[PDB]
Formats: sequence, structure tokens, C-alpha cells
Amino acid sequence: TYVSLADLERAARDVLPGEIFDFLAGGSGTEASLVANRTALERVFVIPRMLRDLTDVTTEIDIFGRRAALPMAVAPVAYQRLFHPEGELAVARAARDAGVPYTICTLSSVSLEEIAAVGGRPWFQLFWLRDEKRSLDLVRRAEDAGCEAIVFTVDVPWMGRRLRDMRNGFALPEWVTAANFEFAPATWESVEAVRAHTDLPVVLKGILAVEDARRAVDAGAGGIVVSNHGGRQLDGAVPGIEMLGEIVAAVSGGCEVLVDGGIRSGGDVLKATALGASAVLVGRPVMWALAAAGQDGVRQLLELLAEEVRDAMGLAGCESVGAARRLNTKLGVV
Amino acid sequence: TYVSLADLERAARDVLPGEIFDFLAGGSGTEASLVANRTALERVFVIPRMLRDLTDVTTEIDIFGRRAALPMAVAPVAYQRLFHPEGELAVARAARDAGVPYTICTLSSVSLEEIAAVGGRPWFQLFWLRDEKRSLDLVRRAEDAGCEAIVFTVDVPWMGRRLRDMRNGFALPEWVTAANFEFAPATWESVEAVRAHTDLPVVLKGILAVEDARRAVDAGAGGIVVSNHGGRQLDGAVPGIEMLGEIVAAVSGGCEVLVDGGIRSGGDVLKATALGASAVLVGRPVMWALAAAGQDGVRQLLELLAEEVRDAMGLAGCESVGAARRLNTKLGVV
Amino acid sequence: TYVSLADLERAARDVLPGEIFDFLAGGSGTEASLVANRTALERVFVIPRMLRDLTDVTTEIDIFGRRAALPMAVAPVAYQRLFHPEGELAVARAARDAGVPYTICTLSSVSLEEIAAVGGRPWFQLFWLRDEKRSLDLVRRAEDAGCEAIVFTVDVPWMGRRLRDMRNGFALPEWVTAANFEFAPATWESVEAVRAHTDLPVVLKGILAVEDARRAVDAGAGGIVVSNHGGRQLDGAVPGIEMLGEIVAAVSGGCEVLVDGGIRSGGDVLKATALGASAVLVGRPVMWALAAAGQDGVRQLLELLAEEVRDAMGLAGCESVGAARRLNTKLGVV
Amino acid sequence: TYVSLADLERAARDVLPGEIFDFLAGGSGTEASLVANRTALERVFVIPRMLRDLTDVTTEIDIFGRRAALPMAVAPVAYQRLFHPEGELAVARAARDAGVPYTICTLSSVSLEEIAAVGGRPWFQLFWLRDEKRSLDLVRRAEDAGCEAIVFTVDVPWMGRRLRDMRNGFALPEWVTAANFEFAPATWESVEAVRAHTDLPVVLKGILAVEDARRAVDAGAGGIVVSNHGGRQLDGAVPGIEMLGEIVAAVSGGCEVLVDGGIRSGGDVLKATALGASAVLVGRPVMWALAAAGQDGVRQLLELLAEEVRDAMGLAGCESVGAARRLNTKLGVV
Ligand SMILES: Cc1cc2nc3c(=O)[nH]c(=O)nc-3n(C[C@H](O)[C@H](O)[C@H](O)COP(=O)(O)O)c2cc1C
Ligand SMILES: Cc1cc2nc3c(=O)[nH]c(=O)nc-3n(C[C@H](O)[C@H](O)[C@H](O)COP(=O)(O)O)c2cc1C
Ligand SMILES: Cc1cc2nc3c(=O)[nH]c(=O)nc-3n(C[C@H](O)[C@H](O)[C@H](O)COP(=O)(O)O)c2cc1C
Ligand SMILES: Cc1cc2nc3c(=O)[nH]c(=O)nc-3n(C[C@H](O)[C@H](O)[C@H](O)COP(=O)(O)O)c2cc1C
Ligand SMILES: O=C(O)C(O)(O)C(F)(F)F
Ligand SMILES: O=C(O)C(O)(O)C(F)(F)F
Ligand SMILES: O=C(O)C(O)(O)C(F)(F)F
Ligand SMILES: O=C(O)C(O)(O)C(F)(F)F
Repeated sequence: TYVSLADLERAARDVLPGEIFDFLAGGSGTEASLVANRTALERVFVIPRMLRDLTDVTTEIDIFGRRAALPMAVAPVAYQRLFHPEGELAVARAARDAGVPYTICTLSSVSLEEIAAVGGRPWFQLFWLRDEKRSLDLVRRAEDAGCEAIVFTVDVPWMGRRLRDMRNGFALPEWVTAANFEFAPATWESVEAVRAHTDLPVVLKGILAVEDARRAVDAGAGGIVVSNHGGRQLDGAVPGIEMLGEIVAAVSGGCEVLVDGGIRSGGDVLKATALGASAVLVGRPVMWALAAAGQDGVRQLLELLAEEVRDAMGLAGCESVGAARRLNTKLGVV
Repeated sequence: TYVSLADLERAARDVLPGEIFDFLAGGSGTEASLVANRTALERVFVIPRMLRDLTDVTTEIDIFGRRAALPMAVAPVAYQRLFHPEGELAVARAARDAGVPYTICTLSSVSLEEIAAVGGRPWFQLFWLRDEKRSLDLVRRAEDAGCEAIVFTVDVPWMGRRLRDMRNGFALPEWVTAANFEFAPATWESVEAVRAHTDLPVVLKGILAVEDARRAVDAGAGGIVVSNHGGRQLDGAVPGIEMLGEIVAAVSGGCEVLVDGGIRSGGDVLKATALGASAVLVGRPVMWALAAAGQDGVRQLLELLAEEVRDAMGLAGCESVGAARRLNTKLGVV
Repeated sequence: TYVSLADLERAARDVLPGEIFDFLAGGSGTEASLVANRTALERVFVIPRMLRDLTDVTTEIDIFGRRAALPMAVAPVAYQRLFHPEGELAVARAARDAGVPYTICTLSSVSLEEIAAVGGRPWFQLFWLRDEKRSLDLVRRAEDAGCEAIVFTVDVPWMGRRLRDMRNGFALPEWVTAANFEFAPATWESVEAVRAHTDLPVVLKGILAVEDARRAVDAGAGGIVVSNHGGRQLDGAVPGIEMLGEIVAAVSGGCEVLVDGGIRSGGDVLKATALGASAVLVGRPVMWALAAAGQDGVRQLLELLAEEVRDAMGLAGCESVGAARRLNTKLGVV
Repeated sequence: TYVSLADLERAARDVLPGEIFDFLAGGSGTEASLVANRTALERVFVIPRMLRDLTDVTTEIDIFGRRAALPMAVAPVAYQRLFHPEGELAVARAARDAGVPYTICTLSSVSLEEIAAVGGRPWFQLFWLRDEKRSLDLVRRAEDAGCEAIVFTVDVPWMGRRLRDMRNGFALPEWVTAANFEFAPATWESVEAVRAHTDLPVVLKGILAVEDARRAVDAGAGGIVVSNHGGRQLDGAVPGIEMLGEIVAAVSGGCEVLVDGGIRSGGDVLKATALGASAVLVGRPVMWALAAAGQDGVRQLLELLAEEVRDAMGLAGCESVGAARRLNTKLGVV
């Protein structure tokens, strides 16, 4: 039985080959931004409210035209067959059963149409490719397969410097491939080409500057993910959680504002929502659960997160996610 | 001989079964709010005054119509027979003899009428129950038994996630019961029902938001306890000591403002009073003393705390608790 | 050869009996204020000036009508025969030869007249006693013996709670006595009685509140020492170095403003002067040198401190102590 | 293969004699300013921009009339034959081949004319000497040999207190000499004498006070290096990186503003440029590479730094160094 997300990390570290654990856990450079994602959340404290009606606490949200069971989605994580033989299918089935959106990756190790066929109203994460037409074909494939949003990753003009992977000489095993089939820097022109090619909401993942959040709204984005890519891209990039409040104020409801990086409990979800997030993404912990126990492991993680989110909301006096967004916070020292 | 409260923790850890020590020591979740209660006090420094008349230093206060020997009461702690066979009776006798109020718990392991019969003008802590009538009957029982204040706990719509207890599989031994005999979320309506049912002062324990402190005064509370429940409820809730000054300013004398969480010396009592508290509650250390040496252990703890409070007040130039409330503080780094 | 003051602490720890080392090193309570004296200095960084004339760097100051070779005096430390058989005489001889004022203590283990006969224009530290007439007789004795200033300690209405001493059961050996022969709280009336009884400058040692520094000037003090008594009195009292700049601004040249607590190098002297101190006191390191090597040890400490002060001043562009007081500082993180 | 600058430090520590490693690694006093150079950079986080054109990312700058391949130069480091038998010639050849300026030192262990003959448009670092005419002759020698800038070190009126060197009894081996052949405090008059004696840009290295940066522009300096001399001069001097933004604002383009101290990656270069630096100097890491592998080691270090600078710039949305200077930063906690 798992009682915290950290139990799942310990389980995944036991089972996975070291170099695959390092691919999953690592960040770029000195890993300063990886560590800072955790430090930044640890410094945030919630000011809970008391004595409110909790007859019908609900953790549901409406986002991108669908009800979701929690203010959370599974982050895009490439090559999930690295962690378990059922890879993306195991995670997508558990997310569907939990009512949580799952983000299908451009670098999925099972084709996007197979994962979409699991059901659950999934999203699709796009990398812009040197061949533009391939990127736009991926968007059309995702839409035709029933994906509900395009999560355009805007912080990977190229992959960051992953020193653990370099030191391990890590490469994909022969049995893991990019099943949808290189990176080209995306620009605002690329965003507009995607927006013109689809009716789905376009969500820009990897925004940290306030001006880029404003420009995303002006560009017609339906959402942004405030994110430093889990500390895997620019080493020294500010954590998303440290930019979130300023960004939420600047867009002033013009798009959904998600955040990711280091969310490791329902209490962390509560902190993100109190700082103004519409929802969070969760990356590494979902893969820990997949490595530890496959689909059932992911189901147990999502049940644990749902319990922790409900617990934290009610302890803070919030019968709905909207009420949680109106909580105040205080920075402290750890 | 004990020369600090930390000597009592070491003694209690030696004697108690591990799972009972963990029930006592633990907090919710990652224990971030438990640790932060200590960090927050450690960052506060007092600016002492010199050269004042200390002919007649007194640590007494008047609160809820009674003189108390120190600006301190024993916090409500459930199930004290877990720590010593005399449980609540041992603690209540020592508190009476020291002139300190003792808070009888709804979850006491000796009935509230037995503990009240010890004397000492006790308080009574109320949990709101699914059966409302049971809660209101408890209030009437407490009043009929001579309790002087109703300490309504407002931060437990349900118990937080106590991971040590889950991991230990902790349960009450067969020989410990709730001797007054489930939780229902309390609301402001519950507060009003209690206020209408009693002539005693109603004290809301577990307030952290400034607006909830203001509303408590408007609701007719005679006091509040600024508290995160010793880090046992919302993991990530701000420490009470970090909200205390703002709350004292907002209520501007409209009710007594107590604080708890991490008070471990007379110097900590002085810090709380300099931040504006009327009095503190002390929880875990009283149980350490009870575990270590029963009634005599509690007596020794209260004598040590009285000596440390007198010492700190006089070293800071304060002949009375009111003067201590006018001290200034400075945040520092530890 | 000693190249830092920390070499002397290591040497003194080797030679002294543990309980005497603990009497010297210890503070009150949890030792939070003892540690904070060091943390507070470590957080201060100097902004040095370049390209100034350093033809004739001088570390001298004029204070209380005498030239001193450094902006430093030996702090009052009781019972110096605990550390070396020559006790106060060894320290006073080395201070005289270095041109540094030495503070003779009320609790000296050699009589104040013997120590004054060493020469060197000494100061005299006064404790107010239950028998007032004894305190005023001490002042007259000190003046008749040629002491140049009365350092009235205002932060010891009684001794703080020295837990190391309690735990060690420390007591003075039979061969160490208060050779000038209990504490009574001093008040502003006591200050005025001393000021009326002597022509010497009265320096109030142990001021931390800005208002008490202002009142000291109004009371006719010639100086104050901004100090928490080396963390030995109120545990949780702010470090003097954290109050110094505010106090220097409030008195606006109306008296000399000294500081002590944790000065462990010439660079620390420079930080204190850049924060506005007229001079520092140094306590524990002088006793380390005395324990390690007697008079010659103290001489070596004072020569090392003089070299470090000259080095730091010149590296910061300061040909005089007055120029060092005009340096700016920046708080940083350690 | 080296994947970070820290790999080179480990390699250099293996090969060098301990006392030479300590000469290289050490700082003055307690090494507080040495450590603070790293802490200060670790606290700075970059706010990267996304979706910008990265077709032609260039790391080049124009400085002192020459194009440089990176916003970096090799800092002046005395006596490079201590680290490798080819000393300065090995480093200068690698810097030339990488397109990076190399600063020839007054205390070079190979004559300045030999090092200049390597090519690469070098700079020359000047110490002011007791015999002024020797300093001015050095300037003329450097100019006649083709050096492009005079880097006048203004923070060494004398050498700081290097406790590692004292404790090791470090001295130059007989086979290392000052091949160009004592310190005199330099003043603003010395700066003017140099400016009058040369047509080359004069760069004042070791400025930390804002007023001294302003005065440097007024004095006709072409640049300054904001620097605490790698923590080797005043122990307790603020890190240059903590003064850089204020200094850049005060000079408001009147001279080039470089910074040094603790630059250990391309990400650190990016932080310095986002705080407004025109370029950085790098000291110790260049010597680590020289010790580890001679000229080829330096080449590998400079190739690694070039890759990290390009990577960090592009990940932050910057196609040029000028764009990197317009990035914003946020202080965080580590
Ligand atoms: C192993 C791994 C692979 C990832 N692959 C992608 C990817 O292909 N596309 C993308 O937009 N983000 C990718 N991410 C970033 C995540 O979507 C997410 O931003 C980061 O992991 C969130 O932080 P968390 O892992 O701390 O929860 C990846 C993360 C990891 C750990
Ligand atoms: C073992 C334990 C049981 C407690 N039971 C109750 C309770 O029944 N009702 C309540 O209002 N608080 C309860 N508390 C909270 C305390 O009253 C108090 O808020 C917290 O312990 C104060 O902090 P301290 O222990 O750091 O002094 C309990 C605390 C502990 C440690
Ligand atoms: C062992 C010891 C004894 C002291 N005795 C006295 C005293 O009799 N009177 C007094 O005013 N201060 C006394 N002090 C305080 C010092 O004068 C000084 O304020 C404190 O030691 C300064 O800090 P430092 O030791 O960190 O340099 C004593 C300090 C120590 C360590
Ligand atoms: C061993 C050593 C010798 C140095 N010699 C000189 C020197 O002769 N002249 C000078 O201006 N700076 C000298 N410096 C300072 C460097 O130019 C530079 O300011 C400092 O090393 C920069 O920091 P970094 O080493 O952290 O990169 C020296 C530094 C070291 C480590
Ligand atoms: O973080 C990852 O591993 C990634 O997002 O898939 C990549 F490789 F594109 F950068
Ligand atoms: O902290 C406790 O253990 C408590 O307050 O008694 C409970 F259980 F109600 F939450
Ligand atoms: O700090 C000391 O030991 C003292 O100042 O001498 C005392 F005892 F008076 F408090
Ligand atoms: O830091 C150095 O070692 C130096 O700059 O060369 C010196 F010696 F001049 F101070």
C-alpha cells in the first residue's frame, strides 16, 4: 500500500535499471532548476479557511470543454515503454478510469491512435519538427483520433544537456521506438500555423516570462503551462511555481493557466491552485507508479492523489477548486 | 532533574512504545507544517528593554474571568492514558497545582466530570459531531461540571493524514477509550448554536486567516487560538506564529488571541507575547512530562516553564505580561 | 604561530578542563543568541572602495579622552584566573602593551587596584549590587585607581540560565574568588546615581532597543555597547550587530556606540565599523589566547587582530577608522 | 571527455601537488567571499523567453575594438607554470584558437612578449609597482607587443591574507619566476598616468562600489571588471555578481562592464549577461584545464563553455548576447 507519492519513487528506483531511472529523474546541467522546483513549493504555505460548508466537496474542474475529476492531468513524458512493457497504454487506461486527462506525446512509444483508442478524452503534445509538414500532420492525426487539446511544447528548440544521460551513455533500447514516425525551433509563426490548422484549443507548454504569457493569450492560445520542463531544459530557469501568481494576474482570465514541476502531493496541488493555477501537470510520479506496478500502480497513484486533494481542500475550507484559487498563501523559510 | 523541555522529550522517547511516541510526535503528510512551527519561532528574535523596575515581576494574567499563574494553558490532547496510566487526571492535578488552565478534551480517556472534579477551573475542548445534539450535550455537561470556557476546535472537519500512524497501523489499545461516550464539519452556524447554548466564553481553536479572526469576533467569540493544530491537520498550513501579529492587529482587542505550535521554552512564550498573544497553549511537552514521570513530571515541567517565563520576562525588562506584549521583535536567519 | 583567531580557540579547547571551556563558550538556554551573533556577522558583506591614498593607514581612534591603537577594547570577562594562573594581570599587561583598553570586571579574580597598577589606562565594568553603597564604592575605587570609564552592565538584573553550567554542576574552584569583595536589577535611577558619583564617562553595556539607546544619550551616557552579552543573558535576544545601524542613526553622534558579540577577525571589526560602530569589544577570543599561552598568547592575539584590521581597512580603501565608518554594506545569504 | 567544468576541477585536484592546488583554489581569511561568489550565482534564476527566431544564434561580441567568439575572456592568473610546464603559452594558444581574449599577467611566468607572439589579440593586466616607472614601462611593453587593452588591477594595494598558503608555507618553486622582471597602492592619479601613457582602452579590475564605477567612467576607463578578486583580497567583500545590476544601471553604457568570480558554466555566463554584463572573466577553471591536460585541456574547456553558452542562450530565446542582456532574472532560495 502506498501512502505518499514518495513511496512510489522508492519502488520505482528498486525496479528500474539505473540508466533508465536517471533518464526519468535527471535534469539539465547542475540540476539547479530540478531542485528549485521542489524548494519553491516547499517555501509556499497555505492560509486555510475554517467553518465553511463542506457538505459536497468536489475536486472537479471544467477545462478545454471537458469535466475532469481533479485539477490535474498526466504530463507528456516521452517513451513510456522504457518504464513498463505496457507503456503509454497502461497509463492512459488508468487516467481514463480516474477521470484525469492524459497527454499523448509526439515521442510516444505506442502510436497516438492506439493510445487515443483507450478513450478518456486525451490531449496531444506536439514538438515542432524540422519538417514542418510532419508537425502539422501530427496535429491532424491527433484531432482525427479524438484528442481534445494540442499541448504545443515551446521550450525545446533542442534538448537540454542531460549530464546523467551523457555520463551513462544512455540510449533507447532497440525495443523502444518513436511509434508516431529532428527538433526545429518553434516560433510564434509556428503557433499561428497550428492554431489555423485545428479547431482544438492550443496550449503552450513551457512559458515562464509574463510577456510571453500575455502574448500567448493575444496569439489565441486556450491555455499555457507555466513550466521549466521539470528542470530538464535551461539549467537556471526559474521554477514555474515562482512565476505563476504574476502570470495569472497578467492574463486576467484570458486563458487557462496550468503549472508543473515538482507536484508531489495533493497539498502541492492545493498550493498551485491557491497561487492561481487552473490545474497542474504531474510527470515523474506517474512514471514511478507505472514502473512499480503498471496500470494498477498508476490507478493507485491517482486514487492517492485524489484522496490527498480532497483532504487538503476540505482542511483548507474549500468545497470547490474555485474556492481553492481564492485562498491566500504566505512564503516561509524551510 | 530537567533543565529544558528537551530533556523531557528524551525521557518520553525512552519510555513510550514507538507507535505511541509517533502518535504524539507526528504530523500530517510530509510534516512540513510540524517542522515549520519550530522554524518560525526560531526566526523571531526579541528586542529586550533594560533598566526597568523589576521589583515585582509577575507572570500572571487574567483570562476568561480567572487569574492564571502564567500566560499559558495545557492544550487539548486526546487520549492521555496512552502516555501514563493516570492520564488526564495526572495532568489536570499538576495544572491545578501550578495555577495553569487545563483543557479537557472531547476525546478524553477519563470522563470530563472526573477531570473537572480535580478542580483548578478547567476549560473544555469541543469537537462538532455528526449527531449535533451530542455536541451540544457535551457543552452542557462541561458547563454543569464547572468548566470555564468552551474551546471549539474549528480545524478538524475530519482528521488529517497521519502517515506515521498509517505506517505503524496504529490503533488505540483496548484499555484506552473515549470516556465521554463521528466528526462532522463545523460551520459558523455551529459556532452560533454553541454560543446560544452556553454562558461560557467560546474560543475558536484553529484560526489562521485574518478574515476568520475578524469573523470570530463578529460571531461573539471570547477568544481564538491561532494554530495549525501542531502540524497535524493541513500539511502546508502556515504556522500560527507567522499569522499572529497580523491577526492581533485585525481584531484590535475584540477577543483574546492565543497561539500554539512548537512552544518549547519560556523564551518561546516571550516571543509569542511580544508578537501580541494573550497566552499560549502547550501540547506535546506536557505529554512528554506525563509519559516520563506522571503527575510529578508534569509538575516539574510547569515549574521549569514558570522559571523560564519569569527569567525571560525580567531579562527583557518586563514586570508584567502586558509589558511583554509591547516588546518589539526582529526576524533573523537561522 | 596563530594565523586566525580560530587557531586560538582550538588551542584553548585542548588545555582547559571541559567545564571551564563550557563556562567560557556557553550561552543561555538553547544558545540561539550565541549562534545568531555569528550568523548575523556572516550575512554582512562590505562594499570596499578602491584607489584611495593609503600612504598612512592608521587604525587608531580617540575614545573617552584617550587614543587607542585599534577600534577595539577587551570586553569584561569575569574570573580570568579560571583560564590561566596570571588571570587578569596577564591580559591587562598584553592590552597595555598593544595600546588597547582593558575592561576590569566587578567579578575580577585579581583586585581592581592591582590590575589598574599594570597601567594602560583601563576601564571598569560595574554590576549593580543589592547593597547599592557597595556598587558606588566600587565606582569610587575604580576612579581613584585611574580607570578611565565606567562600563555599567545593564543587561544582568540576574544571570541567565546557563544550561552547560547546570549540566556540568560548574562552580568556581576554591582558588578563584571575586577579589574586589548579590546582583540587584539596575534602573535608570541607578544610572543617574553613578553619573552623579563620578567624573568619568559612563558607558551602558547591553543596550539593544533603539529607544533605550536614545534614553542613554538623554541620561548623560558617554557611550553604549550594543550587545546581547554574548548570548549569555536572554536566549532569543537579537544580536547587537543587527540593531547597530538603527541605533547609530538614532543617537546621531550623541554618544560613542560600541558593539560586541562574535567579533572573530579584523574583517569582522571592519563590518562593525562600516555599520557605524565607534569600536568593538572582544571577549571569548582574548580568553582563548590567555588559556593557550598566557600573556604572550594575548599579545599574539592582539598583534594578529591589529594586522587583520590594518589589512581589511586598506583592502577596503580606508586610511582611517572614520573612513571605514562611511563604507556601505550589503546583506547576503550564507 | 569532460561534460562540465567540475569534471576539470576533479582532474586538476588529482594531478597537482596539494600546496599548488591550494594556491589556486584558496581565498583570503575565512574564505567567506570565495564561497559567496558561488552562493550569489546559485541564487539567481533566469526568466527565459520562448518562440523567438534562433536561425542564427551567435555568441560573439565586439569589445575593445575586436570581435570575440564568446562574451568571455581568460582572467589574469599569476604564475601559470605552477600548473603545467607550458604555462601561459598553452593557455594563450588555446584562447587564440577559440577566439577568446587572454589576459597576460604582470606576474606571468613566461615573458609578456613571448605570450603576445602566440597571437590572438591578448590583453595585459597591470599591477602598480613601488617603482612607478616600472609599471609604465610594462604598459609600453605590452602596447608595443600588440596587447589590445590594459587591465589595471585596482584591488591589490597589497596581497590579501591567504591562510592556506601560510599554513602550507607555500613559496614559488625555483623553476617558476616573474618573467617580466613590490606592490604599491594605486590611486586615481595612477589611473590617469596610465591613461595618458597609452592609446589602449584601460579597464579597471576590482570595482565593487557604485561610486567607483561612476568615477571609472569619469576617469576615462573603457571598461571595469566588477570583482572581489575571486575572494582572494578582502575577506567579506561583496561578490561582484551582487553589485553588477546596480553598477550597470549607474554607468548607463559609459563603459563596458565585465564581471568575474565563480563563473562555472555557460548558464552562469547567461546569468551574468542577464544581470547586464558585457562579458565575464573565468579564472580557476582555465587553470584546472591547464593542469589536467595542458593546451588540449584548455581547448576542451573552451569548447565545452562555448557549447554551454550557445545552449543556454538558445534555451532562453536569445539569438545574440544583446538579447541575453535584456533577459530578466529572479532571486530564489537554494
Ligand atoms: C522522462 C521525461 C520525459 C519528458 N518528455 C517530455 C516531452 O516529450 N514533451 C514535453 O512537453 N515534456 C516532457 N517532459 C516534461 C514533463 O511534461 C513535465 O514538464 C515535467 O516532467 C513536469 O515535472 P514533474 O516531473 O516534476 O512532475 C518530460 C519529463 C520527463 C521526466
Ligand atoms: C497527540 C495529540 C492529540 C491532540 N488532540 C487534540 C484534540 O483532540 N483536540 C484539539 O483541538 N487539538 C488536539 N491536538 C492539538 C493541540 O491542542 C495543539 O494545537 C498542538 O499539539 C499544539 O502544539 P504543540 O504540541 O507543538 O505544543 C492534539 C495534539 C497532539 C500532539
Ligand atoms: C565567560 C564570560 C564572562 C563574562 N563576564 C562578564 C561580566 O562579568 N560583565 C559583563 O558586562 N560582561 C561579561 N561577559 C560578556 C562580555 O563582556 C561580552 O559582552 C561577550 O563575551 C562579547 O562577546 P564575544 O565573547 O562573542 O566576543 C562575559 C562573557 C563571557 C564569555
Ligand atoms: C591563482 C590565482 C592567481 C591570480 N592572479 C591574479 C593577478 O595576478 N592579477 C589579477 O588581477 N587577478 C588575479 N587573480 C584573480 C582572477 O583574475 C579572477 O578575478 C578570479 O580568479 C576570478 O574568479 P574565478 O577564479 O572564480 O573564475 C588570480 C586568481 C587566482 C585563482
Ligand atoms: O525532456 C525530454 O526528455 C523531452 O522533452 O522528451 C525532450 F527530449 F524532447 F527534450
Ligand atoms: O490531532 C488529533 O489527534 C485530534 O485532534 O484528536 C484528532 F484526531 F481529532 F484530529
Ligand atoms: O556572563 C557572565 O558570566 C557574567 O556577566 O559574569 C554574569 F555572571 F554576571 F552574568
Ligand atoms: O591573487 C593573487 O595571487 C595575485 O593577484 O597575483 C596577487 F598575488 F597579486 F594578489
